[PDB]
Amino acid sequence: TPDVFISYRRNSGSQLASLLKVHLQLHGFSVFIDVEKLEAGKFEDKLIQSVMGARNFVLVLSPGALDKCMQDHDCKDWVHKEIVTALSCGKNIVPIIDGFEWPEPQVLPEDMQAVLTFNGIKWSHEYQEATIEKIIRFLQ
Ligand SMILES: O=P(O)(O)OP(=O)(O)OC[C@H]1OC[C@@H](F)[C@@H]1O
Repeated sequence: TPDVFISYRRNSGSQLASLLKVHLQLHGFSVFIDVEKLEAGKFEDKLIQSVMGARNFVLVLSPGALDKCMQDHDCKDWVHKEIVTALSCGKNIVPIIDGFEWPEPQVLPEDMQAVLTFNGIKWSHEYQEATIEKIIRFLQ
């Protein structure tokens, strides 16, 4: 199954998520993005399975991308769910920062606050090849 799971906010990070997918595939990685690889069945089970199956968890932090995670203590938000799974499973989490403002940890549910402790990569529109090279160095 895929080596890289891409988690993104549909309403703001869809273009960067798709750009990451193309580049990572060109460099030889098997990539999961929902619009390509989520197929038939109950998507709750399929999505959690796909996170568990991938060593690497690439989190697209577009502007406001964790907003809907805030006060989502019932864990109904799908980026929240994906992040908790990646954290629980001890995945290699690689945040990609694209205009994202770092929130204070206490605005996030406790089960995902650890996501802010991972070294992130700043997406550079002027130096995209270099950004991709760094992402590939971070992947396992
Ligand atoms: O399901 P929604 O609300 O349409 O989608 P979101 O933009 O809120 O989050 C989608 C992310 O969750 C799982 C992962 F595949 C996808 O990148």
